[PDB]
Amino acid sequence: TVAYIAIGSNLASPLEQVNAALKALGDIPESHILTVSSFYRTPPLGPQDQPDYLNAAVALETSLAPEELLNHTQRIELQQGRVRKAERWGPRTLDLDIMLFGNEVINTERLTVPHYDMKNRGFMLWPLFEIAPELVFPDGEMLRQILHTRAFDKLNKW
Ligand SMILES: CC1(C)Nc2nc(N)[nH]c(=O)c2N=C1C(=O)NCC(=O)NCCS(=O)(=O)C[C@H]1O[C@@H](n2cnc3c(N)ncnc32)[C@H](O)[C@@H]1O
Repeated sequence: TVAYIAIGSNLASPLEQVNAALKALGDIPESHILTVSSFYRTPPLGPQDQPDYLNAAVALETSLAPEELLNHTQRIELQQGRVRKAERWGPRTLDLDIMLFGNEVINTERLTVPHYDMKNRGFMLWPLFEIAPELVFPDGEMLRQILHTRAFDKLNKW
C-alpha cells in the first residue's frame, strides 16, 4: 500500500528533527520510503509570531494495517518531539499526519482518512502535489482540482 504522510515542525532549526523523523519512517517495519517532497518554509497557520514551519510530504510503501502505521507514526512523534507538537496553534515539535492510505476510506475513533482538514491546508496539499500531481482521492476528487479551485498560494522552499 502507498501511504502519504505529511511532516511538519516549527522548531527554529528543524532540519535535523525532520531528518530524524524521515529516517524513523524508513525504519518502520514492512515499510520503506518511495519519495520525499522538497522541504517547504510555510507561515504559521495560527499566531504569526512563532517560527515558520517546515512542511514536506512522504510516500511510504507499507504492508502494515492503517492503525499499525498510526501506532508507529505516533511512536515517532513521542520519541522525536515534545508537547510543543500539541499546542493547538503551535509551536509543533513534530507532527506526522497520515493523509492517504492507499485508496482506503477510514473513519474511526483513531483515524480519519483522507485526513480531516488537508483540503483546507495548502501546506499539506502543495508538497503532496509535488510528488503525486495526478493523485485522485477515494471519492474521485482530484488533488490538482482542489488546488485549482482554492487558489492556495504556492510555497517557498526551505
Ligand atoms: C498549528 C498548525 C495548525 N499550523 C500549521 N501551520 C503550518 N504552516 N504548518 C503546519 O504543519 C501546521 N500544523 C499545525 C498543526 O497543528 N498540525 C497538526 C494538527 O493539525 N494536529 C491536530 C490534528 S490531530 O488529529 O491531532 C493530528 C495527530 O493525530 C494523529 N494522526 C495522524 N494521522 C491521523 C489521521 N489520518 N487521523 C487521525 N489522527 C491522525 C497524529 O498523532 C497527529 O499528530
